[PDB]
Amino acid sequence: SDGDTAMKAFNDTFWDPNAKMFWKDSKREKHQDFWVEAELWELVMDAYQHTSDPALKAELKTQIDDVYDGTVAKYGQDWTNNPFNDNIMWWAMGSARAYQITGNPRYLEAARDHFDFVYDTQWDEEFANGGIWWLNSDHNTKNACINFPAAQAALYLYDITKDEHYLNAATKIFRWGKTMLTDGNGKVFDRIEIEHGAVPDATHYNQGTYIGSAVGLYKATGNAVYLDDAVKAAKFTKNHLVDSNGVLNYEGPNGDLKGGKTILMRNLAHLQKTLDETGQYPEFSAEFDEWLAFNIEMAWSHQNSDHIVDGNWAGGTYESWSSAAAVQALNGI
Ligand SMILES: *[C@]1(OC[C@H]2O[C@@H](O)[C@@H](O)[C@@H](O)[C@@H]2O)O[C@H](CO[C@H]2O[C@H](CO[C@H]3O[C@H](CO[C@H]4O[C@H](CO)[C@@H](O)[C@H](O)[C@@H]4O)[C@@H](O)[C@H](O)[C@@H]3O)[C@@H](O)[C@H](O)[C@@H]2O)[C@@H](O)[C@H](O)[C@@H]1O
Repeated sequence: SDGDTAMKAFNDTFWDPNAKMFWKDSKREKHQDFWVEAELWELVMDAYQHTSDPALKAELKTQIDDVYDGTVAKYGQDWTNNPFNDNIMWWAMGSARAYQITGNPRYLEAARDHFDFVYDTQWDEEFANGGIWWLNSDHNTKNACINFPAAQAALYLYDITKDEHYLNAATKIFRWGKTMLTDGNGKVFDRIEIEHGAVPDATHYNQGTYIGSAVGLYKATGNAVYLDDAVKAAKFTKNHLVDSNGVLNYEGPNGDLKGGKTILMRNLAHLQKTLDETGQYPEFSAEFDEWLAFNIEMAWSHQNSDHIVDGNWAGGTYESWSSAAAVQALNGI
């Protein structure tokens, strides 16, 4: 019941049923940012997939549609006017998942049209020998936060359509990103800036989307190297993006990063499921499971009386992005 309790509390605190959007914080003065709203959309989907309560499941399934509808009312159906390719791709990825859950073809169309806009027009072979640009306005940097989500979105589209076009895209994007945006041992770099080079700053959400795309490529291709890729990035996270007690770091004050544990936990759950199914990396699997469970318990021990957990997991206004990670964590496998 913990996942159910956490999701219900999150909705009670942050869901606006009038605007069909999440509030940015408990003051209820501003709705959540566009890109983060896609991530909260995926949280609703994860809760939907996790719960065993048929009543809550039906409510969450409806909410999947309402989140899309509330966003389209404010931002339109065509997001290609947004200069941030990642903003577009986070929504394309969400849309692909919403299709999988609802079977509603509008989500497949949203996913495919937006993925195609970004991949077909924003991939470049010249700078850095490959990669998708962060922006469709100015072309100055190629970033983990667009490239690995794009590989994930391609993998969802492959699974849905069976069109090898999308597997080929995922393979190509990931190969480039592994080569140019990692150290080869699981540290994912933030971006490569033209006239500068790589910026080797690691963050939770970029570890996460790298891990998720690697797991998805493992499953689609049968090539064990991808599982090894995922494990190295999980190990790096567990050892190097934690405090002295092994609790995942707080990445504030940056507003985009503060909630990044949400994306990380979503993707660590994918790795956990694949390790459990396959029996591969059994020693690491045991250590990883124990460490995940520890993080989750520590986070939830800081819940307030309304069952909301601030995103500083080691320690009056609660924010929906920062608070989402603890909810995500209870709505995994
Ligand atoms: C996309 O959203 C764009 C914009 O949309 C607006 O509507 C609104 O929602 C805004 O809030 C959105 O920004 O772009 C997001 C931002 O991407 C850029 O910025 C992030 C964060 O950059 C910072 O952090 C990195 C990483 O390292 C730093 O933090 C770590 C961890 O704490 C430290 O260890 C390290 O020392 C360092 O301090 C850093 O490299 C940057 O210089 C900067 O300090 C980057 O991660 C991106 O690559 C972009 O530069 C993005 O988060 C989303 O994808 C969103 O869709």
